Amino acid sequence: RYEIRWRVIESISPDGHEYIYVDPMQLPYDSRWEFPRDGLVLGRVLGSGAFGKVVEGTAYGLSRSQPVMKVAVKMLKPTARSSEKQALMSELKIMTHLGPHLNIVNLLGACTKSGPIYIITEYCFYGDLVNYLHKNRDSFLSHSMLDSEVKNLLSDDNSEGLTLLDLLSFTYQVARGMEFLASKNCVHRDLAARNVLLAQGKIVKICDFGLARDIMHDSNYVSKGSTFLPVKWMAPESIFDNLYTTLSDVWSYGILLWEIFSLGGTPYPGMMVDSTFYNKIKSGYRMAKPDHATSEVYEIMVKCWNSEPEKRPSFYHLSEIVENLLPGQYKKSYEKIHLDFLKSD
Repeated sequence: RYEIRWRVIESISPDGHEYIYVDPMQLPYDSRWEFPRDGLVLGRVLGSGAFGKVVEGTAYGLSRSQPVMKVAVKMLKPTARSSEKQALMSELKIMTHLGPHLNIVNLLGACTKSGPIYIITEYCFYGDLVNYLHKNRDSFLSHSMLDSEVKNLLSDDNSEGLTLLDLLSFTYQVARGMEFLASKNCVHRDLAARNVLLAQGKIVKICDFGLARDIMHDSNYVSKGSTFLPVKWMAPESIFDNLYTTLSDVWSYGILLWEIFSLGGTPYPGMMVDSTFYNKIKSGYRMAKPDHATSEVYEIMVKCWNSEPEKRPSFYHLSEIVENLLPGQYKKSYEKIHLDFLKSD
C-alpha cells in the first residue's frame, strides 16, 4: 500500500464537481532515463519506511556537469507487493511528465530492467526543513538590505546564524516550487515542512518523502477510512468533502509557513486532532501569529486560510508578494541560480 500522493489533473467537468486525474499507469516510461545499475554505488540510508527506503548514493557518468555525483535512491522492500512496484513506476512516470524545476527534488534517472526498481533523484545535503529549523533554533537572530552582503550569502553554503532573511528565502522558494507544480495542474496533497528538503546552496526542494517514513509511527497523520491523513495541514474541503486542489495546497502552504516562522513548531500546539478540533476548524478557528513571523508574513498565512477556496491567493501571486518582502538583490541571485540549474548538464 505505498503510492505517491501527488496527482495530475487531466480534466474538470463543466460544473465542475468532478475532477479526472491521469492514471499514471497509462503514461509512458521514456527509456532514455535508464541508467546502468553498475554506474551506481549505494551508501547510507537516509530514511526507512514501511514499504521501502531512500538511500544515499553515488552515480558515475549519470551527469555531464558532475560525472561523479551524489544522489538519493528510492527503492522498495524485497517483500515488494506488486501493486507497490507499479506505484513506484507511476511516480517515475509522473516525474517524467512534470519535467524539472529548481525547487522540487528532481528525477535524475532510473534502474528498471533486471533487478529491483530504483528511482534516482537529487540529493539534499541539509535534509528536511523540520529537522533543519530545529537544529538551528538556538542560533536564530531576527535582524534586510542588499548592501549588507547578507543577501548575497543567503543562496550559498556560507556559515552564519539563521536569520529572518533565510526564513523568507525558504518561503519564496516553496512558493516558486508550488507555482511550478500548480502550472502543471499537479496537486501535492501532503505539503508540509517535512516534505521540503534543503540542498546545497540552501536551495529548497519540494518532494514526497513518504517512502522514507513509517506512516504508522508518524503522529502527524491521523487515521481515516483505512488511510492516514495529514489533518493539521488539510483544508476544510479536503477534510470534510474529500476535495483536493491547488487551492487546498495553498491552505497547506499557509500551515507550512507557520511551521517555518515558528522554527519547526507543530501546528495547533497543544491541540490534538479529535471531534472538537474538526468543529473548531469548521467554525473558523485559525492559528495566532507565530513568534518570528512579521505582520506581512502572518497576513499571508491568514489569506491562505480563507474558508472560501477561490478566495485563497494563487502560488504565482504568493511568489510576487514574498518577492517584495525580500531585497532586490535576492531576486537577482535567484534568477542566476535558476539559469545555472537549467543549463546543468
